[PDB]
Amino acid sequence: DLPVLLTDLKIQYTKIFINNEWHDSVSGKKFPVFNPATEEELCQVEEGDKEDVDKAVKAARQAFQIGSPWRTMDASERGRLLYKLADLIERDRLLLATMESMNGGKLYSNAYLSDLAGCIKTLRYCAGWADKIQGRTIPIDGNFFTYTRHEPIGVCGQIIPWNFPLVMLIWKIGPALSCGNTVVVKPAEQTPLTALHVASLIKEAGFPPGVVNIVPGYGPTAGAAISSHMDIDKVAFTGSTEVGKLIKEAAGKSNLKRVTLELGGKSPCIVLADADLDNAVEFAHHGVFYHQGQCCIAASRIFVEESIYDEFVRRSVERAKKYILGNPLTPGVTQGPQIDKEQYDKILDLIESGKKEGAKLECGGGPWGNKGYFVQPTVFSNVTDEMRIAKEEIFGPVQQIMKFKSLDDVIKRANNTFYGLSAGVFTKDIDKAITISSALQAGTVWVNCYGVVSAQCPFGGFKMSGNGRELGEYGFHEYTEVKTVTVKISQKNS
Amino acid sequence: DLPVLLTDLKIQYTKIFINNEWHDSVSGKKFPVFNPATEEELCQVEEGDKEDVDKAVKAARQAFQIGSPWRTMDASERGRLLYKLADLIERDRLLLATMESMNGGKLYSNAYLSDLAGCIKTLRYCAGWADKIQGRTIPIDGNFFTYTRHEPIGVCGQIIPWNFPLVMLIWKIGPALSCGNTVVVKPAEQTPLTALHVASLIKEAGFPPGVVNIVPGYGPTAGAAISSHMDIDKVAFTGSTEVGKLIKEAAGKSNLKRVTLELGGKSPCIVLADADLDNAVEFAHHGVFYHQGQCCIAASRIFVEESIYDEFVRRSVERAKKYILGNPLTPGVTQGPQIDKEQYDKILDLIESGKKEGAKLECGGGPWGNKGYFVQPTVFSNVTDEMRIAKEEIFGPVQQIMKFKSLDDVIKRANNTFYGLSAGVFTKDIDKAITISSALQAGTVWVNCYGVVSAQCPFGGFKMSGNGRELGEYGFHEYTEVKTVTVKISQKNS
Amino acid sequence: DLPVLLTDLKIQYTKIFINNEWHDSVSGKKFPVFNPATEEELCQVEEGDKEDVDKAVKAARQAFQIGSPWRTMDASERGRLLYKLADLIERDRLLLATMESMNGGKLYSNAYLSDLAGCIKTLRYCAGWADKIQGRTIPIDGNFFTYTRHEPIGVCGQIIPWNFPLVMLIWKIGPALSCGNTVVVKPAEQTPLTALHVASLIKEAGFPPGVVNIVPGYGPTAGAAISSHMDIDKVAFTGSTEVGKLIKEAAGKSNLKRVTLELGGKSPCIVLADADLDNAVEFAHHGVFYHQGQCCIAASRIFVEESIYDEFVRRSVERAKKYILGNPLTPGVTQGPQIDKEQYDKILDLIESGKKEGAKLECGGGPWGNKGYFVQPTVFSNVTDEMRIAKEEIFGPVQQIMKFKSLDDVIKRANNTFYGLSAGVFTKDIDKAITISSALQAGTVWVNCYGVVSAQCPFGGFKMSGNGRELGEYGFHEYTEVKTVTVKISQKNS
Amino acid sequence: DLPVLLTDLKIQYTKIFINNEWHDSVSGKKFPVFNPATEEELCQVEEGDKEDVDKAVKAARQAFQIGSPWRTMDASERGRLLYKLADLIERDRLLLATMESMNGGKLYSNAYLSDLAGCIKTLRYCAGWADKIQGRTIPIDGNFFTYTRHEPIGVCGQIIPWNFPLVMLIWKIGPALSCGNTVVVKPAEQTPLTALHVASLIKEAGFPPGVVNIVPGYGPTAGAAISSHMDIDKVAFTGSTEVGKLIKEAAGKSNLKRVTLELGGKSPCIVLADADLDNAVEFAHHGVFYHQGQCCIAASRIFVEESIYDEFVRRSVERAKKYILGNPLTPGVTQGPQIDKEQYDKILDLIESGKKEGAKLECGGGPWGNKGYFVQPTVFSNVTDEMRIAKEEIFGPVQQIMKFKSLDDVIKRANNTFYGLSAGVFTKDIDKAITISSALQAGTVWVNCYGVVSAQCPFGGFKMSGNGRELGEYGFHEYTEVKTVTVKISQKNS
Ligand SMILES: NC(=O)C1=CN([C@@H]2O[C@H](COP(=O)(O)OP(=O)(O)OC[C@H]3O[C@@H](n4cnc5c(N)ncnc54)[C@H](O)[C@@H]3O)[C@@H](O)[C@H]2O)C=CC1
Repeated sequence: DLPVLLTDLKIQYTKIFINNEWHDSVSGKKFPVFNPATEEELCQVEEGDKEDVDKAVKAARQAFQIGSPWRTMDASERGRLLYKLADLIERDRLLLATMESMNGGKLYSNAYLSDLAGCIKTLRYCAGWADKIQGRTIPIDGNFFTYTRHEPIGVCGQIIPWNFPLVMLIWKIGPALSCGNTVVVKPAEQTPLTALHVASLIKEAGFPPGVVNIVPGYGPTAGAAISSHMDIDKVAFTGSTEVGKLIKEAAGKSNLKRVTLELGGKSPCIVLADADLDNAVEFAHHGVFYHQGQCCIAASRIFVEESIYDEFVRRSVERAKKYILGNPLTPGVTQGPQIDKEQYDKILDLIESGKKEGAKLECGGGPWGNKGYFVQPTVFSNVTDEMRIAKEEIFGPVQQIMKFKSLDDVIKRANNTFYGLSAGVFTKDIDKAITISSALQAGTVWVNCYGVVSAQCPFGGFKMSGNGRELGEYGFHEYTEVKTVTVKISQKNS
Repeated sequence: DLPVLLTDLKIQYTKIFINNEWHDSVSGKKFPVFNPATEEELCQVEEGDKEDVDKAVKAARQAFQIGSPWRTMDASERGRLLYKLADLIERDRLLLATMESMNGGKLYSNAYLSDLAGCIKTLRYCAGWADKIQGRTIPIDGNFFTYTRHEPIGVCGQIIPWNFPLVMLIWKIGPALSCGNTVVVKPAEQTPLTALHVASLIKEAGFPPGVVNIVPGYGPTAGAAISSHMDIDKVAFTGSTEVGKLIKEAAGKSNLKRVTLELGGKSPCIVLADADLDNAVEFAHHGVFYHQGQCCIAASRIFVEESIYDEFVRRSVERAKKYILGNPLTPGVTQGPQIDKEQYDKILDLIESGKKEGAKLECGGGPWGNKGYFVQPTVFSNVTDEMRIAKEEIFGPVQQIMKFKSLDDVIKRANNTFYGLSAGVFTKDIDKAITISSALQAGTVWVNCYGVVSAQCPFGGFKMSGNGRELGEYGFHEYTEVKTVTVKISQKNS
Repeated sequence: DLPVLLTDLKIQYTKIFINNEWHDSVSGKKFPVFNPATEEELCQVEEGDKEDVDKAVKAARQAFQIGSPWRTMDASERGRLLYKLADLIERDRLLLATMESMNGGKLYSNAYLSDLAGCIKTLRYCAGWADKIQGRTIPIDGNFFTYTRHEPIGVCGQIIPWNFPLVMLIWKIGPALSCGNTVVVKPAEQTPLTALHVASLIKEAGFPPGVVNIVPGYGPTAGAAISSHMDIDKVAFTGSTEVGKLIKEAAGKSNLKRVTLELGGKSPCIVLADADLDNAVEFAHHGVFYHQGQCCIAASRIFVEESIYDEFVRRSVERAKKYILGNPLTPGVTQGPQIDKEQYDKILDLIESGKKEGAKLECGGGPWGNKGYFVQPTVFSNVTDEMRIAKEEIFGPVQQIMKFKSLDDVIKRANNTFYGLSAGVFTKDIDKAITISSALQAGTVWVNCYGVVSAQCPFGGFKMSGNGRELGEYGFHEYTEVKTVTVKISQKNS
Repeated sequence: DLPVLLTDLKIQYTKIFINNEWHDSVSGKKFPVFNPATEEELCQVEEGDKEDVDKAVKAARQAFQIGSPWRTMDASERGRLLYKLADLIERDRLLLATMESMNGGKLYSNAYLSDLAGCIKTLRYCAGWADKIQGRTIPIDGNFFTYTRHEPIGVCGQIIPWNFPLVMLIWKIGPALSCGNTVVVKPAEQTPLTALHVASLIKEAGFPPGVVNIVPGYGPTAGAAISSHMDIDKVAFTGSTEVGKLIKEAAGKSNLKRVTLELGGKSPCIVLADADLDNAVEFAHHGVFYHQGQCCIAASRIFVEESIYDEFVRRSVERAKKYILGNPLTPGVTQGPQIDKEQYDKILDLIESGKKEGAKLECGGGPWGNKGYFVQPTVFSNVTDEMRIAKEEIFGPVQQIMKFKSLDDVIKRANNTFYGLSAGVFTKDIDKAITISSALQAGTVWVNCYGVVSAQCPFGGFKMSGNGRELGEYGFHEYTEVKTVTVKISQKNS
């Protein structure tokens, strides 16, 4: 029972954002934006392509020039702007929470309580680091005085998905701006609206023109323009592994720009006999079914000891049947829609393979409703390692429960995947928890919990689930360029 | 592989060490050094007093002068000397292990396998840090370029006890020399010999004269001279809390020199129901009975759940009766003597109080042998909080086993002490281990183990068990002085 | 031309602050507070003694209990309260700036532009660190999992002077509270008012009761109670070296509490031939004459090359004669009064010694006015090393200008002092600047500037000018206690 | 006058190195290795291709398995092996110095004094970090205990050039092995011999089989196999920018392996009026002409103030004419040959363009000798920005001297390049040095020096001169994978 927007929501910002002003698309074309729940068109946004990006890049490069406000400005002041921006987002919390819920098909409660809270907390965390990005002074051999500067890199192209459009945005700009970089953000073609509102707040907060630029458009057009641009120093991507390979490839052909990928995963869970079953069942459920299972950190594969396998499956099903599919703005709705028809069809396709390959359908396993892209909360059991649903990322409300007996084997089964974004370990024994977590090849390992991401902790992936960390102290290292200054002196003294 | 010294050991270095040369005592007086096992006199060492210290200090200050070899020398090279010294100690491992065992009354096996191994590992660890003590460059407000230098402090007075004369020495000089400090070491009046041999190796390794100086003597004479000296920048102490208060007091009256104390403790152990009893019993036993219980980290108070109290007491006693008291140079002797008659009498005094105050004597509880200061391995049970043996540090082979029922209470009972050097937690549950360890007010908390100190981990104490950390990354911070250099510039750029 | 307080200032908070509520003095006695300019009594504040401290300590200890709001509260939230407090101070900026100016005898412009700005910036800096105080995970030898927690120490007694009552307060509480400590602050007997107003803002900001406690009183009474208290874990002092020695001494006799001193200095300046004389003259002037030269970082001794000695003296005098002594609230007044009659008499005493010992009085050199403790801006030249004015800290508007010829000599002359809080180097040559700054034994060395302190840079002193750093990353290390948790595991893997 | 090898050098190790044993090429084919000075064939080495790499990778992966010696082994012990290896290289210093000089066409004195010294120093530096690669413990929001492990990545493919075959090798394996990675090294097709000898020392030092593997072969064959291999986690490259783009591209198509590039540069020098001309001339000369100008950090473009332009050119020429081209093993020879005919022709081609495009040839400008690939030390003056010799990397003994007048302009001219590996600033003014160095877009900036690389300082490049740092504290961050372990607890306490 949360406060809803008193007025009716009325979209305003639907244009390209360069030098803290609203540009039209160079082509003049505009793409539509729909509510995934109602399939209704909300508005049309300016369709950005290369020409638009080239403008944004030249604005960002100009803003990054030596002697510009952004470079000369105090580190403390950069954080002050980030902290003001957080306050502006907190002010327009109902507006954004509503807009995110409509556009992203995201439960309003989650949108208000998780996403908007996450944006504020993270921005404020990032504000803190601004004037705490310190270099080093090295006691080098010889009569020399050596010191390093953790400078900003420069123009950073930043590509975000549709699953958490706001949170994902702050994860990009927050660290980047804190370190003193200028950014060219390309939001998803599905979910540009939320980001564009923030662009207005960035102007209002008083960020120098060109520091933040936002170019809404399609992936192959605008996104490719960023990945291959010759004056972009870094690219930051979050999306399918398929595209991540094109981003890194296009970065190689262009100007060897720096790369941070945050790709999807088939994140496994291991539930040993000695485990709080309710804890494990609830967190594993939340892990895989959060935001219609449209999380990179989805608890896809859930390995369970034989002794407690049947009991786990029993509880996981009854929990999954207590969902009410409908409009995310509607109070009482506990599950929302998929983003678009592409995911909808993909998820249903993998659900069919689960049946065809002969996994036991415990519940769900089909679409819901005439209107909207709604998928029933599905649960598969007796799943094998060589099934499509136990290999490919689903990115929908589908849970796979699998049994094990040997601890050594299940760890190797869990690690047997090109992905490795996260994992979950559920046990009371310390030795087990520490050793298992050390063995698992995951970027973030949760013990007796799941999906616990915060601003302070660094979040990334092993193998083909990422190419860098995004948060915490270590996340800031990848938005800086380390210059080494070695000065000759007459005599050195320790 | 326990090789014993083929030849009979013959002492050589028994003199004051200043400017890498052997001085006599200014007074001319000499104190004796006995074997605690046989009570035989080994030799007489030069008795250092203030005049001797004043010489050592002026040598150290000279060696620390701006432009001296030690200051100009590369950071890498300081580590190279430390690493060479470790190799020299490894060469003379049998010589030192034998000498330590004779002088310190220390089991030869432990002396060879623990102490000598510890000296080498630590020196080599400290060598590594030499050229990795880096400062910072601050992104300060205004048009300024700020940077910090983690310089050495200067002349560091270093006072060591008798329990681990070698290991304690390396813990002082290793970090100190790595950071580029000069040291004036005062070894214990009981155990100077081991340290003096190392002094020869420090010369052989090619340390500049004056960098390391060693002044063997008595505590109130030489030790007080160090604590109150007007040209000593830092003092590093390890001994009784009684004296620690005099060191800090004398530092206040003199020149506000920096202080790091490493005092004794009444370190408790908490053994919950869900614990590997054999693991707990063995580590708790080792904790309290290691080196005749002459460790600062002795498991004095051992709290046990009611359910497993009697069983724990049963196993702790049978383990304690399997000791063979005798000469520590005999390899199948499993327990050695106390250092001197002072400790011997003190330990017996506290054992009497245990009986008088009405604690149950399970085994031991009396002296052993005609010759040597040997105390029987004693075990008390049904011990209360307001007993002398449950409050005062014994520093002898005496174990106190106590029962609890409430987890919240025993934690407060454990913390209810002015000491707080270490603690021990024995449980299988993670939540318990983490929470209990967080609650306990101890410098080092061991989970399902005890007495596990290494070079990499920082070791110190809460409350009146210490005033600083000595090892690891953090231990080096206390042998450095941070200079801040702020340079005015025309224009700043991030 | 600054905004002045529209209303007339009316004091309100004049009582002891414990558990976020206003207590009376246990004795019932009250000490007066005067305006140093007019010698008028402003009000009377409750006089705190031991009984009052013992209350405050028990409130702080209660607030630091395991499970209390302050301990359980998120690190991010501790910073949020600190950031709110900064906003509250920014709101009541005119109120505090006026109150500080009246009570402290501080130029309103400086009070508003420097002090109040400094309080906000520092609090906001300290807010940032709250959730960025990270421990370590050590790759220790053996099958163990080691990690460290940078916990808060606990109850921290904090003693502040009268020169910058607000700024000095924030330098204490800011880092302390950020790390999660509870504080018992004792403000100066001269300048309690400013601190007490902030106490109201600390309540308003919503800090848990007992976290911050303020006990105004006299030094030997309340201050001694803190220094020797048996339940205070740390003491933080800033004042005379005389008392610093009593603080450390009383800490030794009590409970070996941790100590950070920030004492006075005889901070020297070295001005080489190749220097922007106007830059050097202006900064050296500002250095020694800021806030009536009542700074710990006062440019007492100013060494100048022979070639430019006479020219420097000439310009330093004409600058010093352009001061208008009067009420600091009066517009146009460029210099204010000394804090009390004690300093007034001390400063005049040292001015007499300058004449008696035969230093050339260039200007000033006497008192001013019938009312108020005003000293004329004095300048001495042809000053020698063995003069009282070239040794003892004056803490008044008196400048000593001295000549040199050898660079090596003047460095040794500069270092020839028990003090070493700061220094100043004025040259165009890099080699010179770096080498000289490396040679000087000062906590903060300014190059072609002076008195440039910020929140980001760590500020302390060498030798008898301090016992720790207060700001920056390193300043926070001294408000934390490092717990080491070593967990036994079955098998370790890198 | 250095000690030369007493015996005649006789090659032994000329085979593929997998699991610490000598394999033949799967194909059976062998490529020759020539002395660039004499053009004589030294020997034939086994020609590695994919099949050989696939073997090496599977050996490395096996050695990296959880529970293997390399993973379980103590961090301290990994450094001990690295330190032993350094000692073995120091023992075989004359052997390697001679072999490097013969194979690499490298001045014996430089080979012995620089390269072999560099290998030892760096290995020993890297040994130090082994047990000092610490993670963090985050004070995360919520009741959780978060900690990070800086684990090794895994199998690291490492590709080295021919210019400094030994030093470049240690820069790869040293950090990699210290962090606990297994490596598959591919040495240059020109210079495999030196690396293979070290492989014998790696066995002798007692590194577990499979930890280090070396596969000599051609770039497009073996190198491409590494860059596109599906079980290689990281690739580390050092060579032409041309190939760097293929490495990153092949990494995108394969398994999104991590990438660190260390490409060439057109590193500029800026010499202001106020500069020690002899210092500038000597360092700028050394910078561009070191090892026949076959350094990535070559001082290609040398900008000089108008006032001192002619004088600089005058001194730079007379210095360049004092070179004696011949066999690098011959005493008195001051310049050696280029590596192969490819570089030889390329360098001569660019020298022709210098004449054709109308740059003033001051000296040299043509080949030397009938035998060997010797190029005359060439100097161009009156060089413009749009010349081939002022844009393309030459990688030969050719110096370009250019004039400026505006400081602002020359900085933009210096930064106007896709390269940015290093730079050089020569001035006495501090403000100038700091500001200019801050403005320049170079990975390493030298002030009043050039080519001063050490193990402690991190070395890399901006823009298209690199994709990471290789040395110092920061260099180790790129041979680690950060796992985040978040544990749910009942109650959190700070
Ligand atoms: N760095 C500085 O601020 C310098 C201090 N002074 C001032 O000169 C006066 C000399 O009187 P002192 O009693 O020496 O003051 P002090 O030097 O200790 O003054 C600093 C503050 O410490 C506290 N304090 C004073 N005496 C104390 C004691 N015995 N134990 C614990 N805390 C104590 C009081 O709150 C006082 O305002 C003070 O007003 C002092 O502030 C003189 C020279 C330099």
